[PDB]
Amino acid sequence: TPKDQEIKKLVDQNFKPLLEKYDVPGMAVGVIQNNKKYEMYYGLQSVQDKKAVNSSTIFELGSVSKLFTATAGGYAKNKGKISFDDTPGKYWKELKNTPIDQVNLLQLATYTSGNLALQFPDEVKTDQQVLTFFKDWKPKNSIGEYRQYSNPSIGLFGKVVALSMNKPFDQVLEKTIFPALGLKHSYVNVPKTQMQNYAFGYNQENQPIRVNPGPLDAPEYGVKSTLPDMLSFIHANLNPQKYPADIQRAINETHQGRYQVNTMYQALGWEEFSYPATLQTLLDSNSEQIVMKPNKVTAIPSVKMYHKTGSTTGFGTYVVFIPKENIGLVMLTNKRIPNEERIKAAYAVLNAIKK
Ligand SMILES: *[B]([O])([O])[C]([C]N1[C]=C(C([O])=O)N=N1)[N]C(=O)[C]SC1=NN=C([N])S1
Repeated sequence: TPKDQEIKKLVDQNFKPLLEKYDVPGMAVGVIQNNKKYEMYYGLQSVQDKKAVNSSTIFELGSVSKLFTATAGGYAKNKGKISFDDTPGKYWKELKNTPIDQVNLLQLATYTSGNLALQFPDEVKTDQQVLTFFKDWKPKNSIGEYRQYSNPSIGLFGKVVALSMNKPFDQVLEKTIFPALGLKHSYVNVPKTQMQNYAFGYNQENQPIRVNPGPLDAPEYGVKSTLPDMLSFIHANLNPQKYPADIQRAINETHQGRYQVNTMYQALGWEEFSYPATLQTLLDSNSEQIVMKPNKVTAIPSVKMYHKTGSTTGFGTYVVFIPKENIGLVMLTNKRIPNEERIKAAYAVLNAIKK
């Protein structure tokens, strides 16, 4: 179809120069419009092995993994396994009647506990250390009033969701969430038969690097996936009514905005904006003030759009979809590039595609 060549030209125009500007080994860019998928692959999945990026290449999603954690939370909530008004001590019994047991699950998933930073303390490694950290936790800012983007906040949320489903979190995604979304090669732990498809990341000095195990790493940033699976995930977010009710209600749960900070609406995992959104509005969601510092939230849009950036030391990820236009884009790179470049390139592509 002529649309195949129209999308290929737009992605070559906006995303391909990023490979030479930032010395990116490999990249996969996908566009889904009107239920049609368009996949563009560039460069090498592995420099040592000289493998081209293809439809089987597995990328580290980074913070985009939080979208699957939120989907799992919306799945357990609509099945009656959890209520977003419950507290973690109801499911993690060792946290019963502790200060952290005063924060509800929605506040953990939306980073409003009032005293949780971007990362765990460096010395928090083992599972006993993670439990000790939450048992010793004490509140600072008023609970539910300040948003500070936090891995441990949503990591505890995913830990609680796994406990309510009576299965480990890796099985929550790989056995229930991933099959319900129709995903074929998305993993929390990549099996040995898929290591040949697991791309290597590359740091600023072009050395190979792969994400390391960390405290609650799976619900925070430890999901790996391919471009076709991520396009299927965007399709599920673009057309939730075409999926069974259990996963349909889970997707709808992640689309409801819970509060707003300036022009950004914080949904479950996703970042929500009023459509049409200016480029600066999407860029402001990446600013140091929003990402690294606490911000007072404001209580609560008809036309909406959503996006989420994700990164590891050697990978960059960006997903975005517009329900009114029935269009979405996925960017996967095996070298971390500035988030503004990911947003700008996807903004120019989605706006130049014919309706
Ligand atoms: B998420 O992407 O927002 C989140 C925060 N983050 C970290 C970085 C980075 O260090 O490049 N960019 N955004 N991502 C993470 O916490 C995972 S970072 C890690 N990379 N390798 C590891 N062993 S941990």
